[PDB]
Amino acid sequence: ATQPATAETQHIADQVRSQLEEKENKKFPVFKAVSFKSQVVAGTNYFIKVHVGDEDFVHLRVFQSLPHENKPLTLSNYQTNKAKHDELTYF
Repeated sequence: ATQPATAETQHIADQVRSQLEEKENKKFPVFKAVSFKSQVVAGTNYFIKVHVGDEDFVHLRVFQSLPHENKPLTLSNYQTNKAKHDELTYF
Protein backbone atom coordinates (compact mmCIF):
# COMPACT_ATOMS: atom_id res chain seq x y z
CA ALA A 1 0.00 0.00 0.00
CA THR A 2 0.97 3.58 -0.60
CA GLN A 3 2.75 5.22 2.30
CA PRO A 4 3.80 8.79 2.94
CA ALA A 5 7.19 9.75 1.44
CA THR A 6 10.33 9.60 3.55
CA ALA A 7 13.67 11.22 2.90
CA GLU A 8 14.65 8.08 0.95
CA THR A 9 11.67 8.61 -1.34
CA GLN A 10 12.69 12.24 -1.95
CA HIS A 11 16.24 11.02 -2.68
CA ILE A 12 14.94 8.55 -5.30
CA ALA A 13 12.76 11.28 -6.83
CA ASP A 14 15.65 13.72 -6.85
CA GLN A 15 17.88 11.19 -8.68
CA VAL A 16 15.45 11.07 -11.59
CA ARG A 17 14.31 14.72 -11.69
CA SER A 18 16.71 15.60 -14.50
CA GLN A 19 15.46 12.62 -16.62
CA LEU A 20 11.90 13.96 -16.11
CA GLU A 21 12.90 17.56 -16.83
CA GLU A 22 14.55 16.42 -20.08
CA LYS A 23 11.51 14.35 -21.19
CA GLU A 24 9.15 17.25 -20.27
CA ASN A 25 11.40 20.01 -21.59
CA LYS A 26 10.89 22.17 -18.49
CA LYS A 27 12.07 22.63 -14.91
CA PHE A 28 9.75 22.45 -11.87
CA PRO A 29 9.03 25.15 -9.38
CA VAL A 30 8.93 22.40 -6.78
CA PHE A 31 9.60 18.63 -6.62
CA LYS A 32 8.34 17.18 -3.40
CA ALA A 33 7.82 13.43 -3.00
CA VAL A 34 4.58 12.97 -1.14
CA SER A 35 3.88 9.26 -1.12
CA PHE A 36 5.07 6.03 -2.74
CA LYS A 37 4.67 2.32 -3.13
CA SER A 38 7.28 -0.20 -4.06
CA GLN A 39 7.21 -3.45 -5.93
CA VAL A 40 9.75 -6.23 -5.92
CA VAL A 41 10.78 -7.41 -9.40
CA ALA A 42 14.44 -8.22 -10.33
CA GLY A 43 15.30 -5.13 -8.48
CA THR A 44 12.55 -2.80 -7.26
CA ASN A 45 10.01 -0.54 -8.91
CA TYR A 46 9.17 2.62 -7.00
CA PHE A 47 6.02 4.44 -7.82
CA ILE A 48 6.15 7.95 -6.43
CA LYS A 49 3.56 10.73 -6.30
CA VAL A 50 5.38 14.06 -6.49
CA HIS A 51 4.06 17.58 -6.04
CA VAL A 52 5.42 19.83 -8.75
CA GLY A 53 3.73 23.12 -7.76
CA ASP A 54 0.22 24.62 -7.59
CA GLU A 55 -1.69 21.41 -6.78
CA ASP A 56 -0.13 19.73 -9.89
CA PHE A 57 1.33 16.25 -9.42
CA VAL A 58 3.33 13.74 -11.41
CA HIS A 59 3.48 10.00 -10.78
CA LEU A 60 6.86 8.44 -11.40
CA ARG A 61 7.84 4.82 -12.06
CA VAL A 62 11.46 4.43 -11.05
CA PHE A 63 13.52 1.27 -11.47
CA GLN A 64 16.09 0.46 -8.88
CA SER A 65 18.64 -2.23 -9.71
CA LEU A 66 19.67 -4.65 -7.04
CA PRO A 67 22.57 -3.15 -5.01
CA HIS A 68 25.04 -5.76 -6.21
CA GLU A 69 24.93 -4.58 -9.86
CA ASN A 70 25.55 -0.89 -9.04
CA LYS A 71 23.45 0.96 -11.64
CA PRO A 72 21.80 4.31 -11.07
CA LEU A 73 18.05 4.79 -10.67
CA THR A 74 16.25 4.99 -14.00
CA LEU A 75 12.95 6.67 -14.79
CA SER A 76 10.97 3.88 -16.49
CA ASN A 77 7.78 5.91 -17.08
CA TYR A 78 5.71 8.75 -15.63
CA GLN A 79 2.27 10.31 -15.72
CA THR A 80 1.65 14.00 -15.51
CA ASN A 81 -1.61 15.91 -14.95
CA LYS A 82 -2.42 14.25 -11.64
CA ALA A 83 -4.26 15.80 -8.72
CA LYS A 84 -3.79 15.58 -4.98
CA HIS A 85 -6.61 13.09 -4.54
CA ASP A 86 -5.56 10.75 -7.34
CA GLU A 87 -4.60 7.23 -6.39
CA LEU A 88 -1.01 6.17 -7.00
CA THR A 89 -1.94 3.36 -9.41
CA TYR A 90 0.57 0.94 -10.90
CA PHE A 91 1.27 1.78 -14.53
